[PDB]
Amino acid sequence: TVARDITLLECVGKGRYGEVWRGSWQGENVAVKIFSSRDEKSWFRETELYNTVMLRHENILGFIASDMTSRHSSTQLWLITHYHEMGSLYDYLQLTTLDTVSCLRIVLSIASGLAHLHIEIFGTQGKPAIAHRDLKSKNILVKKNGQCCIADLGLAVMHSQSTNQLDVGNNPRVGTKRYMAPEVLDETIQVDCFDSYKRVDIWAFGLVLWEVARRMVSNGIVEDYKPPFYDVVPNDPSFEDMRKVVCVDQQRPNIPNRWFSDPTLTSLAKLMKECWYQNPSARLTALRIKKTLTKI
Ligand SMILES: COc1cc(-c2cc(-c3cccc(O)c3)cnc2N)cc(OC)c1OC
Repeated sequence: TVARDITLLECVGKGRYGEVWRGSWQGENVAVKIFSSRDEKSWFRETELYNTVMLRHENILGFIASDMTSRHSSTQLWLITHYHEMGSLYDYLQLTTLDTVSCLRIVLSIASGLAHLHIEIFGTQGKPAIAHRDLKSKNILVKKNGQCCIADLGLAVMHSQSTNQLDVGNNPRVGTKRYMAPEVLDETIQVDCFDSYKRVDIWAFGLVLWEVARRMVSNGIVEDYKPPFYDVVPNDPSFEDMRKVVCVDQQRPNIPNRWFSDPTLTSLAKLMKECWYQNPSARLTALRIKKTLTKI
């Protein structure tokens, strides 16, 4: 199997989930995620999705192999993907500003990726409908051509129309608190309905729009990279922190004055605002966001 053939070179990321490494396979960089024991369900889910569904798409992180292996005399669960050397959107936004073309490229490729996940495709070629549930700038990678791809199907949920069956998996993992929709933070989300999970994705994608737009230059100026809600919650905010700010105080990220004098940024501000209605039913769909971005 593929695990045995990889040389781990350096660690590019670490958290409670485990670790991601640059390794070489067949003379190429690959990304290897090594799961912690506390997160083996996310390995199982990603492996399930990539193996049982046809998931090749320019804007979805490309799967190579999933593997079990031994190291230091214990079992490690590995997920091997294409390696993107520009790193995550999160890192990238910190190291560079964007022009209009670069910004729209980033946001259109996210929306294309997400539309693709959300939409059930029929036949011998296709795929069930899929919601992500942990969309954020750290789970989006930047490719050399300026497009992005969506990463981490660990929390993914599926629906298929023949049977109308919802598969929510079996993962105790929760999404990133910073990016939880209101109906998640207030725990009134209807867990038996596929559409609810789509709407949590849209809420999160709104925030990512906001994060990107800040780094687009207009009138020679930019805002510094910041995470959503930077001004009102601490680092590593609690569930209650976010509940107070999003649900109780009803806060939403501020739109800089200067966006309103640029058309690309004005379109983006309206889009992201309609990802952020408290009432989930009111939010734009991925396909609507994609189509609009294709107009600009
Ligand atoms: C975010 O979730 C993941 C990301 C990557 C990944 C990361 C980098 C990278 C490199 C340098 C800096 C930096 O921030 C990221 C490049 N290519 C990649 N594919 C791989 C993953 O599974 C193997 C993964 O879990 C799904």
